[PDB]
Amino acid sequence: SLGSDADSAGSLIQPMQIPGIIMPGLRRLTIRDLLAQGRTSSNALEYVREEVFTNNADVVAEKALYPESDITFSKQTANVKTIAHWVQASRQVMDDAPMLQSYINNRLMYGLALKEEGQLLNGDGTGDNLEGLNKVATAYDTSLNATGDTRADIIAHAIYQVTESEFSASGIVLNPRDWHNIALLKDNEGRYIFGGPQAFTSNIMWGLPVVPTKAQAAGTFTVGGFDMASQVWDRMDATVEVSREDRDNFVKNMLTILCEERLALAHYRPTAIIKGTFSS
Amino acid sequence: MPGLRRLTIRDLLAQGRTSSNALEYVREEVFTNNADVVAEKALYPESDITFSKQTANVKTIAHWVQASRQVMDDAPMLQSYINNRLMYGLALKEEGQLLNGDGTGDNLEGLNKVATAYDTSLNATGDTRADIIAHAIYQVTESEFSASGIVLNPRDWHNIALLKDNEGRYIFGGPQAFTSNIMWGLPVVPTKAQAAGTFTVGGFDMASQVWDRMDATVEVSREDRDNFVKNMLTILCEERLALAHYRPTAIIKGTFSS
Amino acid sequence: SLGSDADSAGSLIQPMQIPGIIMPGLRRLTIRDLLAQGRTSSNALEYVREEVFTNNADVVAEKALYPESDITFSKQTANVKTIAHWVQASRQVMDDAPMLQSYINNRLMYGLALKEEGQLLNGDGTGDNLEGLNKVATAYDTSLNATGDTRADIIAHAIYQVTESEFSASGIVLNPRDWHNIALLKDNEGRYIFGGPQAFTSNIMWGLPVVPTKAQAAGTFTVGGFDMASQVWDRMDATVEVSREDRDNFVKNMLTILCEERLALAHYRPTAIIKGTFSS
Amino acid sequence: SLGSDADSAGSLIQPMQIPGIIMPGLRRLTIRDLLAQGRTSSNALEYVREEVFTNNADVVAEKALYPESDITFSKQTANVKTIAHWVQASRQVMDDAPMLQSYINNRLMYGLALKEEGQLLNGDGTGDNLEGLNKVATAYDTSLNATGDTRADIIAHAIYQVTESEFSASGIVLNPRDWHNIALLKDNEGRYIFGGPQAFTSNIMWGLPVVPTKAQAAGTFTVGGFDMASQVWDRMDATVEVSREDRDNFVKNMLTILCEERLALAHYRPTAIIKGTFSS
Amino acid sequence: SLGSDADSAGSLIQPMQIPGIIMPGLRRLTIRDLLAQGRTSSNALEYVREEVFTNNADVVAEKALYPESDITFSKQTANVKTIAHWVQASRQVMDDAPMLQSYINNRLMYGLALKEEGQLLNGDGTGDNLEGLNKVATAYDTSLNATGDTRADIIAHAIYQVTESEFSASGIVLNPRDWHNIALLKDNEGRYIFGGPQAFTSNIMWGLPVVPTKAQAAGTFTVGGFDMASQVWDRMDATVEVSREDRDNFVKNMLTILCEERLALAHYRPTAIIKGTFSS
Amino acid sequence: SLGSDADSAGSLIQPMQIPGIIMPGLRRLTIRDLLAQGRTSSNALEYVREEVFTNNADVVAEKALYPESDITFSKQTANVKTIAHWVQASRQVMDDAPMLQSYINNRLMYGLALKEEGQLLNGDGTGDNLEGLNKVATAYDTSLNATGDTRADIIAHAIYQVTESEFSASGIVLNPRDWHNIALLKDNEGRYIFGGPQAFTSNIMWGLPVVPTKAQAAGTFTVGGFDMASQVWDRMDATVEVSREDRDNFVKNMLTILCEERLALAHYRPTAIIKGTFSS
Amino acid sequence: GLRRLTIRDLLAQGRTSSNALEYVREEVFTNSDITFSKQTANVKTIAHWVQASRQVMDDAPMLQSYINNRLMYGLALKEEGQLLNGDGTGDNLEGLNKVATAYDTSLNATGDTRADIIAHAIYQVTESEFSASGIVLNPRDWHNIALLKDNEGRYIFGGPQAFTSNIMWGLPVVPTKAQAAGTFTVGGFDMASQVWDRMDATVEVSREDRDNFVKNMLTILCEERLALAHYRPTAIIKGTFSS
Repeated sequence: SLGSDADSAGSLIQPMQIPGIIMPGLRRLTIRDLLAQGRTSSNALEYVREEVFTNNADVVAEKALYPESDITFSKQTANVKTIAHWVQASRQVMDDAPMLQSYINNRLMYGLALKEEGQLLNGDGTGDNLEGLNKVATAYDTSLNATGDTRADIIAHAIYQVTESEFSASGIVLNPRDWHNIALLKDNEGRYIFGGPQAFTSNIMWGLPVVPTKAQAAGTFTVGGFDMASQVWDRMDATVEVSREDRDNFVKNMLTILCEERLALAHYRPTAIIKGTFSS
Repeated sequence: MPGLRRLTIRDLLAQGRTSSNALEYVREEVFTNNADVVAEKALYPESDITFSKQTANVKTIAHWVQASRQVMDDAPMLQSYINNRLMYGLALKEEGQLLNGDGTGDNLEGLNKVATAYDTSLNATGDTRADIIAHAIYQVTESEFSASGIVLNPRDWHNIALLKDNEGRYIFGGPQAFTSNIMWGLPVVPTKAQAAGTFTVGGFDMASQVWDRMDATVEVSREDRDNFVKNMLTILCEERLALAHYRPTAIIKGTFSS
Repeated sequence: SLGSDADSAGSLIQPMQIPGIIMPGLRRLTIRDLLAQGRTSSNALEYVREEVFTNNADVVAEKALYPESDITFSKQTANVKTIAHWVQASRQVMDDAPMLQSYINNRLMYGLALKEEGQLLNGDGTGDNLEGLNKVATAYDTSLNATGDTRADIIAHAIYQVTESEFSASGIVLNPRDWHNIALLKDNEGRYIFGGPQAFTSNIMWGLPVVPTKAQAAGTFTVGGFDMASQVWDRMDATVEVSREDRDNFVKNMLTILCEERLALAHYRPTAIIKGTFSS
Repeated sequence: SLGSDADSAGSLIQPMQIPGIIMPGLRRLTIRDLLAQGRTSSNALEYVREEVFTNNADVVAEKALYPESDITFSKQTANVKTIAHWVQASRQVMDDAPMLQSYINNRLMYGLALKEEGQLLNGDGTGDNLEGLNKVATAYDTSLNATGDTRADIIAHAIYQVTESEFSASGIVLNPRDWHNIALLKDNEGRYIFGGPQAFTSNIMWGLPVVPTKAQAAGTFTVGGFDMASQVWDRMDATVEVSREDRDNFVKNMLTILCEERLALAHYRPTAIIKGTFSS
Repeated sequence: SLGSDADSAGSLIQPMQIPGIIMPGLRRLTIRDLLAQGRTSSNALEYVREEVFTNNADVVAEKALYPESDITFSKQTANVKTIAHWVQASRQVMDDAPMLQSYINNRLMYGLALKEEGQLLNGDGTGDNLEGLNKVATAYDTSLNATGDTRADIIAHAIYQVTESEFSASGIVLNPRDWHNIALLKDNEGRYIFGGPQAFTSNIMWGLPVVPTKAQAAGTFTVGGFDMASQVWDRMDATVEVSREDRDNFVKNMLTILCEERLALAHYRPTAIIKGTFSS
Repeated sequence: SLGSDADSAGSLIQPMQIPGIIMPGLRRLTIRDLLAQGRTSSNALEYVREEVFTNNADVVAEKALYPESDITFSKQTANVKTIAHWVQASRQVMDDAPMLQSYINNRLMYGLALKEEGQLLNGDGTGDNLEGLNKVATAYDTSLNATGDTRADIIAHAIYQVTESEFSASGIVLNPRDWHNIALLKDNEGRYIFGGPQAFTSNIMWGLPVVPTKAQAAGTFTVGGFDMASQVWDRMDATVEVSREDRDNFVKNMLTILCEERLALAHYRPTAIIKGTFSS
Repeated sequence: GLRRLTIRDLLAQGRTSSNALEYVREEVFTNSDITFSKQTANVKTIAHWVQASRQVMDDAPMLQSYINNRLMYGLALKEEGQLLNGDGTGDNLEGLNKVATAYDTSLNATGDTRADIIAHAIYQVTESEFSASGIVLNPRDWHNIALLKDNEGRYIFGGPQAFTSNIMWGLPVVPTKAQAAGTFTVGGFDMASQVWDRMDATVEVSREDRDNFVKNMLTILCEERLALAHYRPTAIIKGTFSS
């Protein structure tokens, strides 16, 4: 009998290829689009912020000596760092896969922009590592915690701590898993606070937009007025340049694709940022 | 005239028509992302990528019945009925594979087979059955994709839409009204195919696609084997399918602890 | 003294007559309106219903033996039964009272059609009786019950068991006293479940029409796809024919009135019908 | 000193007369306005109701005898009773008080019209006394009362009992006090069933009009389709006449004021009326 | 050193005067504006009310003697009382502070009008004291208080008792403090009955306007149809006169100020007014 | 390797200067904008308020002795005080940083105005300190506390205390932290009083606006009709003068900047302002 | 094809467009009330396959003409094989020996022969209020009948000169091989039980049935579906040869 196995027939019917490739899960970048964008052209940035304001204004009695108040200033600096990575491949492949080139670019960008968001959130500040939000951010005041408070109360408590800097909040950042267990909070009767199975609710909390990014650690969180509390300064937009002559690539018939970018983070009002830790 | 109902699964996935023996597609396997911070005049990080040629074969499903040609030609009304029964019966098994496909031999790679295991550590103390399904919807997000639908054993879904709070009220609408087939804004399809006690969730809308080679068609034959001699009639109902799994990470399978 | 007493002049005044006749509560006709209506011209018609479907459809390889599926069919016979009753009356009264017969006629239809429903529901199926729905219907799955269930919870379960026959549930049948009690249901907090204490909810439950007929025995319920499952076949419509000449009627100057009809109940799918008993 | 005391100068001035007599609470006339009103000119009314319909419709056997059904007719009667009363007074006072007569008239009418309701409700039926509703009304079925039922739950049951007779219930009657205690029911939660303290609830219950009248004794209720269950026939509308020459009146120089009214209460369908006692 | 001390030169600058006297709070007069008003010019008022109406109206048999009914009336009086007070001051303060009498005049009118309510409400009725409302008000029916009743639950009962008179209530008067503890009531869950903390509740209860007045003793309350319950008659509006020659005022160069008013309260229908006291 | 460390070549790139200075959190002032304002020209204010009104207007019998009523007036004074502070800086720095001057001026104002608010509330009222709103405010009635009351109940209770002067409360003042916990109040079921987490809660309570200010010490609160309870008087607006010859400034090359303001607070009706403390 | 006598021709021939039909029949007797018995009559089918080589079939067009007729006859032979003897299953039919009335032996006389006993069976046709029609026997038995003589050696039917065909006592005779040796049946068929034809005797060929283009074996099938209706079981009588 004429089957379809390699043994007999079947070596004629070629499987119809599916146009293009299957790109994996693309994390929704948001952190960048949260802070103010800046366009620099130098190596570093120097700014000045009022450090200590010793106010002694008081009720001075008649014909007496007035109070002497003092003020302090500091020069906080923000250095420019660089993020990038390269991937060398065979030119033999590139010539056969036309759309491969334009693809790899769409990847390295995501791959880079990912670590971009990664640093921004938790920058060590150690040497080359940037100084992320969860580094400078003022710690959550444990005093605000009361008897029997849901994880939701804590967040609300945080939003307040922001107001202690006379500045209004802009958004809330959490680990998707944590935010999940929150949307499922139930009252003493049974009903859901946000949900109610028949339909699902949006990512809003106390009028403030919620942003659940996997970049955030499981247990930690952040709240503040990002759209005015800090600014990201771009030196060089994410560019992708290719080289056919890179070192011994000419002799090996290979292209060395590169994707670089120069950034710099600035922390104006650190008092408007809060980093806490969920207890359980 | 016999009527049917909704509750479709084939409609839940991407439907495309083919005309070949199989489908060759490529997917990004292991992406070695090493992008990081780099000191001045230092050597940059090297990253790499991996690909695979995942193939999905075109299998065939069908069945037949041998009846008396006499009863058929004398009462042609029964003809159309029998046909519609097989069409319905086959379609039931169409889902049979899609859900629990052995993946081995001739059985297709069922969703449950390819599905990523449910996270056991998510179930908290004092959770209901709905709380679980909810957890699953999140598991999908771990793939960076929006969940599309939900599939469960009819008996299970039944005892679910009937849950009540401490006050006593019904969660999915009071008895005065009907109980819509939706959860958290997501459609739901209860089928016997799904085993009692198990469940499935994912972004079927674009996580996996079904490829139809030959639509379910029924054709009869007067002549065949015995037939002519035993004045029999062989009715056949066939359908050539092929299932492909693009993003397996976007599908979960678990079990209730009740 | 001249009074209105029968002894005195009270024999002169005649009480004012009131037209028409006070016809007792006319029950609302249902059931028959739920089933499919068909007409015949025979004494009976043998139908066939799908007994056992043996599905065996499975995947197969090339040069493979296709699977065989079997479907068992139960041959059932639908008999045409006859219902009626006669009334012997004085032909003298008929002449003295015009629209009397016009009344008696429209009175027997109700009397007859009453048993019409009385059979279709609780048909004994014993010889001269009809194979009633409850007699045919499959029993309720006592296993579907769960701790804490209410009366409503049960009916809900039934609607599901209908789906097991691969058929859409049509309506619900109950004894008024039961249905009434059901509507007046309360939660663990207090308030009513249907409409409220100010509005009596309509006859709709779980999105399906509810039919309360005294015909349905108390503590018994029936559910299914009536508008598609079983069909009723009419041989002779409800007709009334009278005759002065008959037995000794002509001699006693009597007139016997007759009202009859010929029905036939079909059951294409019992699985799609459930009957259970309310536990108290 | 001169004071307003009688023993002083007080007897000089006179108090300012206040035009108008102080009529007590004019009880809101109801019931009659509810019941279907008619009009006759005789002294009695006769109607006919189907007493007993002996239905025997059943399935028929092969070549056998048929069922014999029978019916009963009763000539229920309703007499025309007379209600009235008279007041006797001095013809002297009448001339010294113009508006007096015009007042008495407006009183006797209300006085008579009051006893009118009084009969329609609790009519002894004792010969002369009219056959009140509560007399003919079908007793409430006790076996309908469930466990843990509110006073409202009962009335709800009552409604149905009318439907058990195949009729349109339309109207509720009870002692104002009872209605009050009812409209103030609270759930195990606390909230008021018929609207919070914000506003007083309307006299609507279960989509049915509510009529709280003092006529109805405490712990007694009535339900039905009064707008069709019974009809009141008027023979003599309430009129007022006076005679100065009546017997003694002339010589005693008096005057007699008369106020008569010939009524007749008909009870077509008693089955459509219910009366019960409250479980206190 | 030349400061503003007393021992220094500070005793030169005179502080800026603030024209206008600081008149304390003014209790919003209400009572008087509630009930109907009018005026007379005599010493008392004699109105006529229907005392007893023996309605013996009943059913009468033919050729029988109709029932005899009788009526009764009683002339009720209403005495005109006087209320006032005087203030004695020196003319030395008057000529030196012109804008004084102009003040006191507009202060005594208030002072008097204040005690005006004091009588209208808790009117003793003994001796020359005016017969207030609470005194004449029909007692409260304690036989209405059920088990587990709220304070507002009681007031509701009162409103009903107005129907006992066959009239409609048009107001509810209570001590502000009591009313406060009422509006702040909550169910067995916590939710406020009169509205969530967001917005304050209006002075409405059971569709009837609420009137909080300090004139009402704490724990006491009143309900009725004032606009048709009782009318106030004025003999002389609030007047203010002064005398320098009053008694020994001349030989003391003092001045006596008077502020009198002649009132008279009449209670037409007392049955439509209820007074009571809270349990706690 | 020609890098940009510092010793290599980093000494060539000058950091991009960030225009302007980062000013800390700017506390939104409120208190001052709550009271009526008006300028003066003296150094003290005198007002006269009716202390005790001994009213005795009672009912008087005919030809009797009228009641004597007395009145009292007090001369309450209000002193003006001065608040300020100075800053000593190098004349060199000034000439090197232009905008500095304009900044300091704009910073001293806020610095001063801060204590302005700080005094108006917690004014010791002792030696030179102004008689702050709290020091004057009538103490809260401990008797207005019901069983199981939340902080939310108390605030409402306070509003009533204001009504004990016949005035309306203009607003509510308290420490932000305290108000925070209040906004997060839950009922016995566990739900939120002001708003579900999905939504945001406004800053109003019982129709009255709420004003949170750090100035208010934690655990304290104030309520009343401020708009006309007290008035602020400005002798001299907040101005800023500068001297280059202050003391030894011409020898040390220093420049002294001063920011002063002459304020005077008056308290008309104290009985319309309440202060209290939470006992949680 | 001149044929002989067909048992099929002995019954009234009608037509139908159904799969069956409910009839009515008599059973018990009394004279003057009678009794009945009512039931249905189902339609079955008859035929037989003929596996032959297409090779020779196309070598002669006029060949299939004969092949066809050879089957048309074999069809009738199998037809009469079940008409007399039928189980009553979905394949078989309700046979005559099932709806027959055994011979009343008491109608015998002393000094009778085989020729007398068959005429005795004719009288039993009278006790059904009907007339006689046909006679059926085994060819071998009938052969003995025609060759019968008396004690002296003389024929009954007469010499060879006197002879028409298959008749006896003015009634037709159909000696079929279907009737067992020593068995016989009689009745008034022309008016007793009749037959209705749904589909006439039509043949339909197939180049497909298991082995066709596998061996060039084209199988021919001569089919026909009819229906036998029984009205009077008393008008039928079956017996045996006692000697």
